[PDB]
Amino acid sequence: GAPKPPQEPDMNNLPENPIPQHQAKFVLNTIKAVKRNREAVPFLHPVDTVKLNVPFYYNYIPRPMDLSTIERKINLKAYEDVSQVVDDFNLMVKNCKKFNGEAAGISKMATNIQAQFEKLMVKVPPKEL
Ligand SMILES: O=C1c2ccccc2Sc2cc(-c3noc(-c4cnccn4)n3)ccc2N1C1CC1
Ligand SMILES: O=C1c2ccccc2Sc2cc(-c3noc(-c4cnccn4)n3)ccc2N1C1CC1
Ligand code: NI
Ligand code: NI
Repeated sequence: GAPKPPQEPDMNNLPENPIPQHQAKFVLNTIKAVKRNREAVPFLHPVDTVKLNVPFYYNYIPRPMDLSTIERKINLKAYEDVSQVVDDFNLMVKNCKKFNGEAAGISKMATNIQAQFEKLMVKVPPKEL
């Protein structure tokens, strides 16, 4: 099957102007809140295709994503905008639905934590200032 993509973030391609700290603190706390959701447990760590016996996972999913990667990218200043945090969360969810199917129980878990994430993000402070 397709090989495992490199871990994010690319430490040689970090942005010159990352998310401002007041937004970075908020999205970090937002991800940590989602990580405490019981529905988030299977999303805490990258898919391990050996443990799960899916040799063709990366053929479906060329850009895997998980909550720990989002947290790491926030901490390592890899994001330029909070829209990219939203994008990565949506990518994690879309990956799950693409590989497992929309009707799978794991995809309902993904939808549930996406709904929590979206509700929490209502209160993100604006970028300017
Ligand atoms: O995409 C998948 C995926 C990919 C291939 C096959 C199934 C799944 S579903 C899935 C399950 C897990 C998992 N972690 O632990 C256990 C477990 C299961 N029973 C007993 C003990 N532990 N399952 C982690 C990630 C995960 N995800 C990612 C969308 C989350
Ligand atoms: O038989 C199966 C089985 C049944 C159906 C589909 C796949 C598998 S393979 C399999 C994986 C898991 C699992 N535990 O943690 C994770 C994980 C994966 N990535 C990230 C984080 N965590 N996967 C547990 C039990 C397990 N087993 C039992 C033989 C062990
Ligand atoms: Ni292979
Ligand atoms: Ni704004």
